[PDB]
Amino acid sequence: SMIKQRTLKNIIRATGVGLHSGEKVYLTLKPAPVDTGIVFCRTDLDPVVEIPARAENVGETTMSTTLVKGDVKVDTVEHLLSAMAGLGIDNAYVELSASEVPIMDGSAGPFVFLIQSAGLQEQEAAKKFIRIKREVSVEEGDKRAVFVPFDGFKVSFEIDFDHPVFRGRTQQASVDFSSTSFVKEVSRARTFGFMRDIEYLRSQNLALGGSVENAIVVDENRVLNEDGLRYEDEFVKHKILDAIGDLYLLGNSLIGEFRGFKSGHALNNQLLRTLIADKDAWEVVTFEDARTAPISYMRP
Ligand SMILES: C[C@@](CCn1ccc(-c2ccc(OCc3ccccc3)cc2)cc1=O)(C(=O)NO)S(C)(=O)=O
Ligand SMILES: [Cl-]
Ligand SMILES: [Zn+2]
Repeated sequence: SMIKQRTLKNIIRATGVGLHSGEKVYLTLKPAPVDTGIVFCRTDLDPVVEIPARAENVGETTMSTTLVKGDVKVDTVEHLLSAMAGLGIDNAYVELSASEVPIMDGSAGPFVFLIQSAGLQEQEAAKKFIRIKREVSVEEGDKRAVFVPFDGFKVSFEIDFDHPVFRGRTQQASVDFSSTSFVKEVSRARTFGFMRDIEYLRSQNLALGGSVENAIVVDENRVLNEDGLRYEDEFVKHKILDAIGDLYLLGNSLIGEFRGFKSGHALNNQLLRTLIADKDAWEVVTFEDARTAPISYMRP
C-alpha cells in the first residue's frame, strides 16, 4: 500500500520538569486529524494558545528551540520532536500545562517508549516527504549546517569542544535513518552541559531543572555522572538527536542528508528558513507503494 500519514492510537500522558525553567509540567499527547502536523497547546492558558511546531513559529534558539505565539512560549521542543520524527508521527496534539516540555531523562528514550506503548495509527492520506534536490547551506563563523540530496535520510555531525573530556574522543558521527535505526542508534542519547556554566545559566533562567538525573554533567576534567555513558559517543549522538528534532520543524519527514559542523539550534533554524525560501532546492513527494520508497517504517 501507499505510505500513510500516522497519528497516535491513544492518548499518552507524562509528568516531569522543564530543563531550563525547572517547572513541573503535565504532558498529554493526543491523536490529530490528517494534515494537522504536530501542534503544541498551552492548556494552562484560557483560552488555550496553540502553536504549530513549524519553523515559522520558532522564536529564541538560545540553549533550546523555543516556539512563540503572541506573548506565549513553548520551550525545549527538540527532544520530543525528535521522537515524533524518529517514529514517523505526522499528526498530533501536544498539550502542556506549562511553558516547557518535560526533560524526562534528557533523551528521547522515554518519549519513544511512551508513544510505542500506546501505539501509532495509520491514516487514510498519503504521507508527504520533503526531498532535497540540491545543496542548501548556512554558515556563521566556523559553524555550518548543510542539506544535500540523498536517497534516504542520513544525519552526520561533528563537534569540536576545547575541553579535556572531549579532546582525543570521537567527536564525529554519521547515522543512516533510511530504515528503523533511530530507536537503537540515537533515541537514548542524553543532553549534556558543563558544571562550570551552571551559575551563568541559572541567571538566564536556563538549566534550573538540570541535574545528573536528566543530563550528562561535565566537570572540568571528568563526567560527573557516576553511572557512566550510554554510548561512548553519546555527546555527538545527542547533537544528531537535536538535529532530527529541529529539522522536523519543516513539518514533514526529510529525504536527504543533513551535515552539522559545530552547529546548534540557531543555525538549524536558519537552515530551515533558507531551505523553505529556496524552493527550487526541494519538492514534496509521496509513495503509492511502500516497497519502492527510500525510507521504511516500523509497523504502527
Ligand atoms: C542546548 C543543548 C544542551 C541543553 N542543556 C543541557 C544541560 C545543561 C546543564 C545541566 C546541568 C548542569 O549542571 C548541573 C549540576 C551543577 C552542579 C552540581 C551538580 C549538578 C549544567 C548544565 C545545560 C544545557 O544548556 C541541547 O541538548 N539542546 O537540546 S546542547 C547538548 O545542543 O548544547
Ligand atoms: Cl548554532
Ligand atoms: Zn538536546
